[PDB]
Amino acid sequence: PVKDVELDGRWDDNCPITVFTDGYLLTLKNASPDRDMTIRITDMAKGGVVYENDIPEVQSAYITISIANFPAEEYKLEITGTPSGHLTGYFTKE
Repeated sequence: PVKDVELDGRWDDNCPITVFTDGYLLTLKNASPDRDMTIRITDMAKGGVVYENDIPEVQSAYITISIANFPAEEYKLEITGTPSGHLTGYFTKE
C-alpha cells in the first residue's frame, strides 16, 4: 500500500489534512478546504528548502508533489494555513 506521512500539529476550525507517498509521488488531501495554504519541504542535512508552494484555498483539496529528483535524504514537510494552522511530518527519499 501507500506509505502514510503522519502529521502533527494544530489545524483549528479528525484532522482534514492527510499525506501519503506512492513511490516518488507525495499526495496531500484536504477533506475540508477552507483556508489558503503553504507547503514547504526542507532537507534535514542542511536545512535547505527544496520545495515551497502557496496554494489558494480553492486549490487546496488535493496536491501532488514529485520527490523523484530530491536527493536521498530525510525531509521535513510543513503545511501551514493562513491565518492559522500548522502541521509537520517527515519522510525519507531513498
